[PDB]
Amino acid sequence: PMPPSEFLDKLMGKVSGYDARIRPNFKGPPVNVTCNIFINSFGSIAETTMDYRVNIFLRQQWNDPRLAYSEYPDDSLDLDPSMLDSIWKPDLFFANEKGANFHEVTTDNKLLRISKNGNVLYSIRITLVLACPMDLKNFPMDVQTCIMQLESFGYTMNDLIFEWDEKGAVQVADGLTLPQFILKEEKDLRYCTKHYNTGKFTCIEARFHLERQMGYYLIQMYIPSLLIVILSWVSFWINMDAAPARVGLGITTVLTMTTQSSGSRASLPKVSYVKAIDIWMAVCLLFVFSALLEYAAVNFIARQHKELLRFKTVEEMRKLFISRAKRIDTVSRVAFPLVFLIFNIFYWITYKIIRSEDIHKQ
Amino acid sequence: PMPPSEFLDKLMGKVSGYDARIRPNFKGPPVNVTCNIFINSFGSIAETTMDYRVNIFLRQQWNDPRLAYSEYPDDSLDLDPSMLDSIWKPDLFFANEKGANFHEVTTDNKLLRISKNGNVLYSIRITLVLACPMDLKNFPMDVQTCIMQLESFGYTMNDLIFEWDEKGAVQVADGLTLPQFILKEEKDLRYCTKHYNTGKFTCIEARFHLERQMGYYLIQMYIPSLLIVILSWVSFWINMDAAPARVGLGITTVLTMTTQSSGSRASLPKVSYVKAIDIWMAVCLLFVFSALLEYAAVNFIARQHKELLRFKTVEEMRKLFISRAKRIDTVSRVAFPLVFLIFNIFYWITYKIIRSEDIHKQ
Amino acid sequence: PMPPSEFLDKLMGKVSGYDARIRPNFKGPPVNVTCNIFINSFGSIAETTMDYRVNIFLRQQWNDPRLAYSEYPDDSLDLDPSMLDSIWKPDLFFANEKGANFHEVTTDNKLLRISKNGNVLYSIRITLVLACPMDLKNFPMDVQTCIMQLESFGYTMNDLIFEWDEKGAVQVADGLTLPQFILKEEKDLRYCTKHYNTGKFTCIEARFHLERQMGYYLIQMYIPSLLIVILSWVSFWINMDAAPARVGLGITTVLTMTTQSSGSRASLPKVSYVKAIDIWMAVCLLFVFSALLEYAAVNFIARQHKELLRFKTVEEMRKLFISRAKRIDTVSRVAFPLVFLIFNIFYWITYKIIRSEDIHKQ
Amino acid sequence: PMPPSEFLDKLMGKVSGYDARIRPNFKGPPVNVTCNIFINSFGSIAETTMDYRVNIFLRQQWNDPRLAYSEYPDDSLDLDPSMLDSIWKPDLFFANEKGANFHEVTTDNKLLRISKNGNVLYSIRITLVLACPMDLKNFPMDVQTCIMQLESFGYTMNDLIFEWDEKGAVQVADGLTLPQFILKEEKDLRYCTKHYNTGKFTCIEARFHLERQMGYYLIQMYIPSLLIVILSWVSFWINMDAAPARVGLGITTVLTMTTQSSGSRASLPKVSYVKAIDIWMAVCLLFVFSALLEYAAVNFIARQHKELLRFKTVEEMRKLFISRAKRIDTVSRVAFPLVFLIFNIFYWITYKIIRSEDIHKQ
Amino acid sequence: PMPPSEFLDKLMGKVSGYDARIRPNFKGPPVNVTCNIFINSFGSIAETTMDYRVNIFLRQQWNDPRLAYSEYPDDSLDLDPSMLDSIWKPDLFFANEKGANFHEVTTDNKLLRISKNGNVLYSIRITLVLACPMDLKNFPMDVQTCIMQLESFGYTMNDLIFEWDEKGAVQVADGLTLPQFILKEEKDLRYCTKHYNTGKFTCIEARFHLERQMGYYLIQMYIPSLLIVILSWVSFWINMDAAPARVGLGITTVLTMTTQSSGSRASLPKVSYVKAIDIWMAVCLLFVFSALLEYAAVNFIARQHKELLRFKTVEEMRKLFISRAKRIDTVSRVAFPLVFLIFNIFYWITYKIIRSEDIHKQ
Ligand SMILES: *[C@@H]1O[C@H](CO)[C@@H](O[C@@H]2O[C@H](CO)[C@@H](O)[C@H](O)[C@H]2NC(C)=O)[C@H](O)[C@H]1NC(C)=O
Ligand SMILES: *[C@@H]1O[C@H](CO)[C@@H](O[C@@H]2O[C@H](CO)[C@@H](O)[C@H](O)[C@H]2NC(C)=O)[C@H](O)[C@H]1NC(C)=O
Ligand SMILES: *[C@@H]1O[C@H](CO)[C@@H](O[C@@H]2O[C@H](CO)[C@@H](O)[C@H](O)[C@H]2NC(C)=O)[C@H](O)[C@H]1NC(C)=O
Ligand SMILES: *[C@@H]1O[C@H](CO)[C@@H](O[C@@H]2O[C@H](CO)[C@@H](O)[C@H](O)[C@H]2NC(C)=O)[C@H](O)[C@H]1NC(C)=O
Ligand SMILES: *[C@@H]1O[C@H](CO)[C@@H](O[C@@H]2O[C@H](CO)[C@@H](O)[C@H](O)[C@H]2NC(C)=O)[C@H](O)[C@H]1NC(C)=O
Repeated sequence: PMPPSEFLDKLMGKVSGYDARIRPNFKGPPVNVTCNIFINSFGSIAETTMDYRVNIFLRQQWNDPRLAYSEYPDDSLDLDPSMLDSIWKPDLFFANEKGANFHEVTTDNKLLRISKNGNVLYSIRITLVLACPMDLKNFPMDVQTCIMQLESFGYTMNDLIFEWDEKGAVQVADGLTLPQFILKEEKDLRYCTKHYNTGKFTCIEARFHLERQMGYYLIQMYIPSLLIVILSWVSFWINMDAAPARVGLGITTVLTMTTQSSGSRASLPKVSYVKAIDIWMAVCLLFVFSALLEYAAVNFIARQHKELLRFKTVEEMRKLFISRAKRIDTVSRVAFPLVFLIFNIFYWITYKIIRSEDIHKQ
Repeated sequence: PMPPSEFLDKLMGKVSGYDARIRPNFKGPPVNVTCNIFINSFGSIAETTMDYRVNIFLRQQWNDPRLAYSEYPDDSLDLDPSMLDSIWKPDLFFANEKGANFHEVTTDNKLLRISKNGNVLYSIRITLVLACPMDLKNFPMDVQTCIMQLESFGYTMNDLIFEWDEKGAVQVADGLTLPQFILKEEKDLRYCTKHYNTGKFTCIEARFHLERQMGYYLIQMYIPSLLIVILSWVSFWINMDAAPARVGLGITTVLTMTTQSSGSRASLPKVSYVKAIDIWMAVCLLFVFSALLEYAAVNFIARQHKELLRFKTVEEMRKLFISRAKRIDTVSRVAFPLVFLIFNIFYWITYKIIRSEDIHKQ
Repeated sequence: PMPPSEFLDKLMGKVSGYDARIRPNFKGPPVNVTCNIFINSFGSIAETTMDYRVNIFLRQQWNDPRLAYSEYPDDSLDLDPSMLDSIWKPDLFFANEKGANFHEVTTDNKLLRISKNGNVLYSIRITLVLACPMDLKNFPMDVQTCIMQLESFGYTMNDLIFEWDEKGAVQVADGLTLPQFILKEEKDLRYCTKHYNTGKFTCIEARFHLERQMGYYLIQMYIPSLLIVILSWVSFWINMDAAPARVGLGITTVLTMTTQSSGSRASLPKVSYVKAIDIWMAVCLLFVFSALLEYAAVNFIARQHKELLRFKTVEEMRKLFISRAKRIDTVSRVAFPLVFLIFNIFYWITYKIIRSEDIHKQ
Repeated sequence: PMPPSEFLDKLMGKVSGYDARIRPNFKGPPVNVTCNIFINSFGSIAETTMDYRVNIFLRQQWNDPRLAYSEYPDDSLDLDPSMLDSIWKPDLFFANEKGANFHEVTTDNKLLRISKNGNVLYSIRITLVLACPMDLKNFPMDVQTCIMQLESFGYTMNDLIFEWDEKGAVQVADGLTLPQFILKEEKDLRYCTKHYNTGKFTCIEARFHLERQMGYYLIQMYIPSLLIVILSWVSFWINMDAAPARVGLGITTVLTMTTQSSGSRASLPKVSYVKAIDIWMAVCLLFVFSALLEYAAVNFIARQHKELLRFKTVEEMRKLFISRAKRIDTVSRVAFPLVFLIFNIFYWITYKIIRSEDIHKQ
Repeated sequence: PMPPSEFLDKLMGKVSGYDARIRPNFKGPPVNVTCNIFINSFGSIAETTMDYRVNIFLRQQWNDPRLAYSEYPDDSLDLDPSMLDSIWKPDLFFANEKGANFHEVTTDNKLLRISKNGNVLYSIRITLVLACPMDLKNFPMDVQTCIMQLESFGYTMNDLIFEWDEKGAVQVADGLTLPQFILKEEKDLRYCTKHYNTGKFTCIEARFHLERQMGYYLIQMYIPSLLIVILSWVSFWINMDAAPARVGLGITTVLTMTTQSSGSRASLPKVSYVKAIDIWMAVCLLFVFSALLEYAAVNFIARQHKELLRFKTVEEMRKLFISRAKRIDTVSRVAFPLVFLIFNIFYWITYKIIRSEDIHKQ
């Protein structure tokens, strides 16, 4: 029969047994809370500053022994988002966050709900930037583990405990469509206990798995580099007396490999250690290097063959140097695809096992 | 006969039946509102963080049963934009927004208008960044659907309903001139009902259609790549004994295709899956690959023809290998334009149908 | 004989006939104001988000019927920039602005001056980002019109009118030195009347003209492309039997044109429609395309000439095919500079007239 | 014997002859101030938005006729940085600044010190972005003058005067290490008098000199371009009958000059007028253009020599065309280094004098 | 038996001997503090604006002679992070910081703890951007020293002293994974005394060592440039009469060196002085320059050999010019690897000693 605004200001009023900066059931057992996270948006995964940015709906539920009506018909009251300083809220902060802020749309995006027995539901909508460290030892086949973890600030484990929800603790809205990665539905929820000098502190931690697509990285920087290795292998099927043809093919294949590598370096992320891409670019450059050194090793012999033709022993080394040159051009014609196939097997095997392993440790 | 500032402070005064944080006609039917959106500016459509940014004029109109004069000549009162906290405003927020803010020009860009019967008009001017997910499976021919949707924050469907306006709900100022897309005058306005555990929540949603121009993407990265495929086809019209001419044309056409592809990768947007552009760059590289492998398959036969001329059966395989080489150079001279025309037909058909389909589902 | 701070607080005091949120000479004729704009800095003209950023000194002058002394020696009073909320200020906002803010140097950059009769001078210093739409159909020869316009927010034309100053309304400080454009001293000042459902609203609008220099765009991407067209024309002066010389010149000229075009695409602004630069790059690529197709049309005839020399009628088509080839090499030697000169005349004429036209409409 | 906080609030108390918004010795001579600037950090010199950013320690010293103790042992009092609004401070602002802000570390970075006679020392620590216009007509050899100037806001020259300090007015902390320029120890301090309609306003102006290093710009884009001009000059020492050798050297030298120029354009700053770098790139491209046109002028004569050998007068023009060709190849072999050395002398002289001149005007 | 909030407001109450803006044990010995720094995150090391960004946990511990209970069971009290203005805090600021801010997660990230005797523990969590100057004279082998230092603001050394902690003053959380550098566990902690005109000011300074990995910089821009120098050395093993083969190898090796250098310039950081990378790119370009000038010096002699064969003295200079050419091709075949090996030894020695030296000075 009375408006609730004229009642909610008398529970936490001046003449009432309520202090705003005090724990519920003080000098007693610790008051635990139940958390829930609803991600609206996800992305801007940047490797230079090593972070990402989210929009979450953090919802907390805790019990409080006072603030009970037991004589009113309305079972749920709502507190005004201006005077949030009147109620007690548990000190929560994100451990690995860079920057965070509230939302400033036409209403203050806050919500407080007090039930009959004294249960409090507190749901906000915030956006924030979480730091995550990334390792790119195997870049176009990597998986990434991006975690979050939320602490207390000055309250011990015997004073305030955090708890994940039992059913649907972390929910993700449908249709996110990351530009680089693919998020997985693992969502494993763990615990940490911050052991300090003062005492143990509570922690809970969510953990997302991201897998990188290699579709674009296959069509571009892999198929052209493979095709130009096969194009460098064309010089094993051309006769030796056509000297500027095989030289012009060899050096231009090296030029094609360099402009293929250096033309793509602006698109790749920038780190100071080796990746999986530049090992492939190094071996692909070393093959077009070796297909020209094989030609220089052949042409030196055929040139000093012609120098001895200018000078049966005079012409026995003629047919000896011809059979020597053709046996080099045959054993290179057979050997050069085979060691590259052996390297490509050992490459794709040593990368599939390592990426598979990086998923099992979580 | 009295100034309105000395009257408007007595409607929502202390000794008056008004509470600021209470619903109109409380414990009754839900108070619906009528919304209107006027876009001033539109752009900064970024794909990396998957959002865009607007400047809107959000105008709301709702009825309120109290706050009526019925005895004053002025039919329209104006409230001061400083003390907006005195009146009740419906809690509205954008569901898929990243960040939002008001405008801070010489006056506070707010407006409140109270009519005779109690109708309230509330018009603000805000700027904000809406998240939209983009799919670029067919990049230079794509259409994009960019939506917005606006919710309540804590009020149920039986407590607060949203409604689009009947005539001219969403208006767009003239002369916007996006740098990438072209906006269409569809402006289809739909509804959503957020079904949660607590209850149904109201929603209305605007929906814009953007179509990407392919004028620049046709002149650049399509016409040069086609012309250099025709330039690679010149090597089917040159005689076989000119070996370094056709080799120097073939490898330099491959070099031209690689520097055409890798030179343009900084201008394209960055994703990890395949697009429509690099399928064309893959087939265009595979054609200049195959026009050199056809030459290596011809020159191997003409070289072992000359090797048997160094060694009628001795010269029957001479004319056999010549007719074999010329029949390969003829069937490649006829086949290579035809399968490329068949591929270009199947390409433009499989992209026109998919883009047309992406418009019908809206 | 008294300090003015102890007098200025009694004009707009509590017991005085002053209301802060009321119009001067209420229920009467509209109070007009006189505006003045002094630009300190100008630049950051960005095409991606389609805006620019200024630093202005907005100065307003209006009359007010009260607030007159008529008994004090000091003719000019100064109000403190903290308590600006005591006086009435006209609601002004920029219609096409993205974001705006004040200045927060050691003093609040505000100024209020009240004369004897009641004239008020109000001069602030603000910085703000105005949206402007740009059209780049003719990119390196374009002119741009960048306007600003300032409105009222909720006051009708019969309630508040805006007026430009008579002498020196818009002033520009000397030595601005834009990095891209050149500002002109046109400064044409117009009016708008915002016709809405509620009524007519006042507007005044400044309008700046910017002209883009083409000095860098002439030395780079025009002179090299022209010179390599003349370099492709060298292949009309070399004999036909030197086959790998003219082929190696032709394909490398095509390679030079592609690396000239794609090497410059990162420096150009990014739009989705055609510009004036890539039409020149398309015709310059089509010329080095046609100088190689002319060589393939010549070499096909001289090759089947040699094929008939392998096979007077046997040698009548010998001299017929030689006179046919030399007549093609002569008519291409004369035709290829002439149609390019005709195209370059029609190009520079169709661009000079369009740019000249874009200046006259203002 | 009393705490100073209980005394400093009674000098500027309510019942005391102090007004906060009033000039010292009102209706009298103007109160001058003494300024000092200590730069902590310097950099982010950006040419696109034409500004730079500093961190200064602005310190002011002025006299005030009241606020004297003459009966206390402590000669220096300190005011709390929260209630800075109690004291009078002179209105100072930077004329050519884009944006400015205070510092928000654990304490408010403010300082107030009141001596015995009434001298006030006011020292803050602020960071701010000053606009400077840059002219890049001679880019890799330019000097830049970057000034700052600080005004009053509404106080006339007969009301408030600014003054530089006598010894050490502008100090610079050691070890700044700009990434592009080198700062010089000139630090010339001048005056301005802002003549307006209202009256003269005071100004003082600091002025820094920055000199750009050309060490990187010499090793890269100068030495390779010079070396490839000498590489194009190799074609004057090769015999004429080796046609595809000299053609393949000539066009590839042109290709090397284009990929040297266009490969470096992303590193250069972006303006619309000419610089010193692209004049060198234009003349270096015109030399490799002229070394190929000299070859086409030679090969046309030697080809029509061979055409007349196909047709003593028949063979008198044989030796005439041979002596004509060798005299062209000799006079080009001697002329081409000499006019390039004359151009390189006139180039380095016309740039050294202009850069030297740009230092003397300051 | 009483709640601590009703006691903590009476220690620093109005009727109590506490002033907030006064030093503990005033007119006495200086109150020293003990500091501690815990870095959570580290990175965004940018060279253009010459700074980096951290997230620290600054913890201070000082004694205060008042504020003692000596009659309560709870030994540790906690102050509310809203009313931090009631207590005295020492004025601390970072000397070389660009910008700083607090954290605005659901609770104010502050902590105050008052022990029995009067010891105060004050622990905050802040993020801030420290300026550091970098020198890149030896870029891919450099070490960097990045310091921080924290001052007082207006308090003398005889009024406030800073002190590092004895055990674990600066701690670093595990698993940081910088994208460019590698942090070392040196953490040397020094002192500074700011000698000014007013007096000595206290300072303590932390100092981090960062070492740059050269793994990526070895695979890319070093191995390809070395391999193409060995590819340019192939032209010393090809006979002289194959003129367009060795010319086409030489100029294309120069083209490969230029597109290798200019293709990588976008990935390197931008400075105006020389580095270690472009000295290697200059010598690697000068080697492929000299391997073509050696060929022009050989081919000039063999061409004028053929010119004298067109004209025993007539043929004595034939064998003289042949033995002269082969002795040049032999002494270049032996000399060109040796002086490059001597240069590569003097290069790696002069860079290892300088980098080693830059570690010892700290
Ligand atoms: C949750 O909070 C409760 C107190 O509200 C913690 O204390 C438990 O209280 C129950 C009920 O009296 C006892 O049965 C348990 O023995 C108490 N716990 C301990 C450790 O003594 C409780 O620990 C908190 N955590 C959980 C997971 O329930
Ligand atoms: C709009 O608000 C009204 C109440 O102001 C809602 O209730 C309707 O009230 C009318 C008038 O009494 C009745 O005729 C309807 O039956 C009521 N609606 C229902 C669902 O019972 C109304 O629902 C709201 N919405 C619309 C679209 O009118
Ligand atoms: C400027 O404001 C005046 C009122 O202060 C407007 O009204 C004019 O008042 C004058 C003086 O009485 C009359 O002569 C005019 O007829 C009034 N105008 C109209 C339209 O009736 C005036 O309109 C405003 N504008 C201008 C340009 O003066
Ligand atoms: C500095 O301020 C003084 C007043 O405090 C200005 O006035 C001068 O006062 C002295 C002392 O009475 C006279 O000798 C001068 O003649 C006054 N100046 C003038 C222009 O009349 C003074 O002008 C200010 N400036 C300087 C540089 O001293
Ligand atoms: C730390 O603060 C103390 C005062 O609290 C400083 O003064 C010292 O006080 C002790 C105890 O009375 C004396 O033994 C010393 O002689 C005092 N120091 C001096 C310089 O006179 C003390 O200097 C501060 N610093 C350190 C390092 O202790």
